[PDB]
Amino acid sequence: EAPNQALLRILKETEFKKIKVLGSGAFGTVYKGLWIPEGEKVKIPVAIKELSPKANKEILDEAYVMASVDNPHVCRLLGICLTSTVQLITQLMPFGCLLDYVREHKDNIGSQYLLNWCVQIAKGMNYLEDRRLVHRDLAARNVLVKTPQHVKITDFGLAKLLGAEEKEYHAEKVPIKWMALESILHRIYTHQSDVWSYGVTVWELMTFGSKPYDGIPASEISSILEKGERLPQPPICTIDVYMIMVKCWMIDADSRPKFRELIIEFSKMARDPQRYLVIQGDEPTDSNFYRALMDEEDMDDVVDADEYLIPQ
Ligand SMILES: *CCC(=O)Nc1cc(Nc2ncc(C(=O)OC(C)C)c(-c3cn(C)c4ccccc34)n2)c(OC)cc1N(C)CCN(C)C
Repeated sequence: EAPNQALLRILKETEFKKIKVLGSGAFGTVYKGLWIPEGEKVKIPVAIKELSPKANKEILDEAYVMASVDNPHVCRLLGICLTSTVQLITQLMPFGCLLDYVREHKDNIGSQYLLNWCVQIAKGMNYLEDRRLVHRDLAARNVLVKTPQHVKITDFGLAKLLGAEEKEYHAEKVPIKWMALESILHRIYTHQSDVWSYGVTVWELMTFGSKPYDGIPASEISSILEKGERLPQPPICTIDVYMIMVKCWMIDADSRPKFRELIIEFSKMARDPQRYLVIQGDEPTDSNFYRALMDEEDMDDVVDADEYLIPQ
């Protein structure tokens, strides 16, 4: 489409420090860290990722994808550090992923927060659809929590930018339980295939972190969805909400709702949240807070990445 004039920033290894490991899985290792631009008098909480020539190619692909997106509900890239293994510096989300958050605070999450998260996730995905970007890994684990009122979409290791005349992406290890049926059978990925993963993501939030298709091997899932079986209706979900999930899981990809329409539907429900989610008993940004998770004492000059918009 248009020329991608995004600026790729290079960060010095001495400007930032690692603090603790947040996760060490197949992707690599994600660190909690602090970035201090030299001479800026600013401390920025960051997340650092590192995955050989093949490792440097994949993370530079992720840096290329993240540098092309800038949206309040999409994690922003801060830059890369050119070590032997090039590292990915992103904005740190202090409260973690939404999957662990709904499990830890299951008895304290109201209907207003669940519906608000659905609106924000759809806003981020609709922006990615505007950017011709297919995420291919939309899940509750990849929706991180900046604040309980603000979430962002993350993990672009599988994200693929589309050509202007490219309607679908043809793939050649994936999360089977979140993929659309056409993605499992024909390796076809589309913005409508992300709507399917969006439906599973909402199902994770409404079940407060239940594993979809729990106890079922991923090999048998292709035959389950093909027979017409879907995820069950969560107990707190009214039919208004569960109908939206079923629409995201329809066989016809074009029949599924668009992220633009999902923003509207969940926004209407957010006006009257107790009418669409039935939860019993439906009724923190400080300098001290950052001192704990960053394990630092002097946090007067802390600035979140959303408030740091600095050309180098
Ligand atoms: C769902 C598990 C999880 O997210 N764990 C987690 C995450 C975070 N916050 C955070 N912030 C930024 C990033 C990130 O974008 O990393 C870039 C790619 C460098 C991440 C993150 C992204 N991926 C792919 C991860 C994998 C494993 C771990 C983190 C990431 N995450 C925090 O903030 C403190 C904590 C946290 N866990 C450890 C919290 C444990 N809960 C049980 C409370």
